[PDB]
Amino acid sequence: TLNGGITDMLTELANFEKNVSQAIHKYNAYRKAASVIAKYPHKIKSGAEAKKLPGVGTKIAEKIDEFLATGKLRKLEKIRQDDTSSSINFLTRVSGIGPSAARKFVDEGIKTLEDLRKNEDKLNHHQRIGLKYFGDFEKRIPREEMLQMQDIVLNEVKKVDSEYIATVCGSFRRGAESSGDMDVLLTHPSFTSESTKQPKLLHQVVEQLQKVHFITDTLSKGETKFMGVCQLPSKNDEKEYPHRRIDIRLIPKDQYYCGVLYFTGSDIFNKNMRAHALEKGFTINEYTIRPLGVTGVAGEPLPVDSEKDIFDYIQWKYREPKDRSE
DNA sequence: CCGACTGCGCATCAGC
DNA sequence: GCTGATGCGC
DNA sequence: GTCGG
Ligand SMILES: Nc1ncnc2c1ncn2[C@H]1C[C@H](O)[C@@H](COP(=O)(O)OP(=O)(O)[C@H](Cl)P(=O)(O)O)O1
Ligand SMILES: [Cl-]
Ligand SMILES: [Cl-]
Ligand SMILES: [Mg+2]
Ligand code: NA
Ligand code: NA
Ligand code: NA
Repeated sequence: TLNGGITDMLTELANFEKNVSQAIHKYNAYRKAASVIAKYPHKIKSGAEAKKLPGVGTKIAEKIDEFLATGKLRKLEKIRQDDTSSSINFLTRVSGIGPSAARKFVDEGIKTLEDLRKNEDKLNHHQRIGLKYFGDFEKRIPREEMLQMQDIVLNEVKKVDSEYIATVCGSFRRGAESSGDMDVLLTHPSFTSESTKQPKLLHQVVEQLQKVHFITDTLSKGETKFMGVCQLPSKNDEKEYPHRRIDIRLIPKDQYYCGVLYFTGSDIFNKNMRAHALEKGFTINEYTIRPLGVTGVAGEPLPVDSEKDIFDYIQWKYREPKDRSE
């Protein structure tokens, strides 16, 4: 990629501030800076040039000057040498371990992958499954496997009830050649903003996917969100596929377009789009777009009949999923 | 300068 | 138990 | 850490 050095540097700084400093705004600021530079269709030749971009200010511009001149950042060099920082950054790579638990473990002398395996009784359930599939969860998913996975999920959902609709979102819907996980949007005519005519709607789908050994583990589960682990079946003598993260989101069917807009992302595109909505006087979530009145209180849901309607409200030209990879 | 920074489900904990 | 805050991940 | 007002 065109400014890969700079965006990697900024991502490492973002990870440091979230994981180690526990400074969530610095984290979001670095990620915004990285995203706008990754977008920029010119090889950046100075910090001043990059400062022209929205979300690059004085401090990042100076870091960019250091990096272009020397190929590195002293601040990052030091972070990498610091044992406490390095240990906490590593521990947050386990799904379910964040900045707080990572620092808790390191304070206790639990600093390595071995230390976790030796201390499984100190992990909650999510962290336990994350440790178990730590290696698997580092591997990306080729689109060819996502297509197999899509085909399994959609057919099994159909066998539970043919009125379900399951839509694979995330990077897959944006056309990516590889995905980090599988995100499935689900709807059913019984569950709308106005009524829930049948419960267990998500449960029945999860149960059927466990029955056929597609879903292998559960990280968390509720009435509308499932987060867990799945695996493609392998053939005779074939090495097994890696285990994969899967998230299933049950959205009221009349709220499908806000739901699919949300679950298609990217996360930074969503953040940017919701920022713009506020500037235009609306608030967007995965259910509705609503105005902000005189008090900045969210009013009543606006009528939405397409993803593009959402764009129309905030005065953005429609962007196809493949152009939302920010 | 400096207040605001996207929005929310599920798990866990704390205080009653 | 419930409620609200926090942790974590999406 | 950045920025609109
Ligand atoms: N912090 C956030 N704020 C708003 N929307 C978010 C969000 N995080 C995620 N979403 C929305 C927007 C996301 O697109 C959707 C899925 O989240 P996933 O973490 O799986 O992101 P992806 O795009 O699929 C990644 Cl490129 P990969 O999974 O291939 O590694 O959820
Ligand atoms: Cl901060
Ligand atoms: Cl809502
Ligand atoms: Mg995803
Ligand atoms: Na700027
Ligand atoms: Na983690
Ligand atoms: Na996900």
